[PDB]
Amino acid sequence: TNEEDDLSVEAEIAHQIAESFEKKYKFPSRSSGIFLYNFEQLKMNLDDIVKEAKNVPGVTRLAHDGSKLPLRCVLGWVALANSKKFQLLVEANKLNKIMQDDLNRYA
Repeated sequence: TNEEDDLSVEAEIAHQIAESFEKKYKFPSRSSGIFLYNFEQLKMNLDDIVKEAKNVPGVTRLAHDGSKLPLRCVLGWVALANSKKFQLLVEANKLNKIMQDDLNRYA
C-alpha cells in the first residue's frame, strides 16, 4: 500500500551508503585501540546491506526525512550482525555505547 515510502527510503539509504562505500570508519578494538572498516569490507550484496541497514533503530525514519544518516553506526550494526572478522575484532560493549551515542546524537 505504501510502496512509495519503501522505495524512497531504500533509495535514500542506497544513495548515502554508495556515496561513503569506501570511507574508513573508526571502531573500538578489544585492545582499547582503534581499527578501521568500511562497507566494502562487508563482502555482502549491495541490496542486502541496504536491507540490513533498514533494521538499525532510527535509520528508516531518518531516511524518510532525507536527513544525513549516522553511517559509522549503520556500518557497525551491519558488520556486527554479518561479519565474523568485525565481531572478533571489536569491543562489543564500547561499540554499543558509541552506537547509542551516535544514534541519540542523530534523530
